[PDB]
Amino acid sequence: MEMEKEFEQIDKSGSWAAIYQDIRHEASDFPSRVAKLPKNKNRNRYRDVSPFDHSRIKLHQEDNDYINASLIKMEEAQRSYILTQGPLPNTVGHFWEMVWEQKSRGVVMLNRVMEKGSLKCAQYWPQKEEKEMIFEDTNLKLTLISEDIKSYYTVRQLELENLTTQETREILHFHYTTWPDFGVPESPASFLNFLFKVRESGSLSPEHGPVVVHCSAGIGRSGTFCLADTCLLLMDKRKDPSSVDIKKVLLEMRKFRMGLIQTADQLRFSYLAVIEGAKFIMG
Ligand SMILES: Nc1cc(Cl)ccc1Nc1ccncc1
Repeated sequence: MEMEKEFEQIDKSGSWAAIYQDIRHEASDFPSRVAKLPKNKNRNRYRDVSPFDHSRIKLHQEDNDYINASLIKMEEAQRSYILTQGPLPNTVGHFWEMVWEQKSRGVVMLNRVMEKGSLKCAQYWPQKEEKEMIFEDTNLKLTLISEDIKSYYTVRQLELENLTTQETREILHFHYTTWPDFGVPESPASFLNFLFKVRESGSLSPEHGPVVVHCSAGIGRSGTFCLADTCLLLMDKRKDPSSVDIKKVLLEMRKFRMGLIQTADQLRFSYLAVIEGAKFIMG
């Protein structure tokens, strides 16, 4: 079926939970043996969220190459994304090592450091120009260059230096700051505006390594971001945009990381975002 009318048909019939459970039942199951080794327990935020072995990102280290991060490679859309958990106190250096080694231009953050009164990820970037951060375990330096605070999101320019080679690179930090502590946003308008700002920066384009995107577990909000982006790109590329099947795209993405889209409300919000986004692209 088309998307907008399949949408109204699920609303009128109130069957979002049943649709979402079908997706959970059909989703791929692949091994995640490296994630579950005992030496990696303190590298995982949640015991039930792990990268598959076949798609995990490897750190360029001979001691321990493990990080909780997955490469989502969308062949028809010609887009790749790295989805990862919010960094832990003991994995902030690994996180920036990955950004460096994978040649990423941008980092997309979809959570606040504290939500619901608890810490959802480490404070992993500097908040003042004159107070830079040094990660001694991975030999990297990170400096805040500039910050632009808007009503729904903040964009930061950062300098990452590899202290071993003295090479430097400019990294863009796109921070969506207004996702509610509970539920999903009422309108997709600010989320779509944010996605378009990331696109306009070049961070999603083939001349760079994959964008790094995270929330707290790296599957819920993060899944919503890449699902919406890929579906809108496919609608632009195909002769028949109504052929794009968001459930099929989500199941394809779940071949590369488990659990993408965590609730039926996030599924409905993803449909809403793609539907509204497809009108603005054209009007
Ligand atoms: N809207 C639309 C519908 C059909 Cl059937 C064919 C072409 C368009 N136009 C497009 C196509 C691809 N990308 C943008 C616009």
